Amino acid sequence: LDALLDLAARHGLDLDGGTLRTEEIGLDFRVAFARAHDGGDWVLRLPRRPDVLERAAVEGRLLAMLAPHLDVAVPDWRISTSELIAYPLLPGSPGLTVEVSWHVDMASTVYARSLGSVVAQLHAVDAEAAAATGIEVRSPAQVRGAWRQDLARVGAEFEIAPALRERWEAWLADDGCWPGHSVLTHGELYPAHTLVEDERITAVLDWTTAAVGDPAKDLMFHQVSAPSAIFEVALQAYAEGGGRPWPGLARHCTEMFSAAPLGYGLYALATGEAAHREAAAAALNPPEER
Ligand SMILES: [Cl-]
Repeated sequence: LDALLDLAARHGLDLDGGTLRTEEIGLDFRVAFARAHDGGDWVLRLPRRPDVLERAAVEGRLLAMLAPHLDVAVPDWRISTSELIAYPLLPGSPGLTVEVSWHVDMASTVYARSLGSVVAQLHAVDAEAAAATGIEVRSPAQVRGAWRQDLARVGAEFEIAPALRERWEAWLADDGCWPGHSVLTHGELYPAHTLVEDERITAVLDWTTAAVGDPAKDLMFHQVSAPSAIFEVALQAYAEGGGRPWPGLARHCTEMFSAAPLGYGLYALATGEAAHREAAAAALNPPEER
């Protein structure tokens, strides 16, 4: 426990012991919240394994370019080592906690107007400069072919219900759903990474999943959660800020969300734990309703 403060002190950040709090449940990083002697709030990301350092390396280079381009705050890494990532605690409360406690209702026009503005600014940023950070880059042809390749990989290792496959086969063949341009995307945009103050976004956490690809990636969860008119509030703010949404985008987000079992299937293959393919096989092949 006190080794954390020696670890923090070794990197020139003397924190108060009594104010230190742990958030141990995290997979990649064990997260700690602290107050310094100066009064500043600090977030400690302690890498659990060496595997997490590569995406943390790409993230730091992506955050260094990103801060000037967004109105909302983004983690300002001031310490990035093999032992600790430390940035000042960003303002705002999360829109989501995990039991399951929400802090912003998805039917809020204020949050929808905020999301569409943040996403539009993120997507407006030059992709070639974003690519130099080392993130994944996929053209509009490659984002669509990726799902084609993902379906083949999962369908080769898991039995898949025809009701689900046929829906995704129909989703992959419908030209109207698919984007014609690629942008810089957050990759996992949902309220748990959206810090809010009076239902307005003030900072965006966690950019490990950032990549150049489908613009609908960062709008999907809102499309799936919010009422139809509320999602067009976000789309209106998205368009007025430079976003270029296509008519079949809302359907595309719903179809993409129904393909989450494909994501669980790819995860269980890289992970290998039998419980993680227990749930993937159950998602890709649901039993009979009784
Ligand atoms: Cl180092």
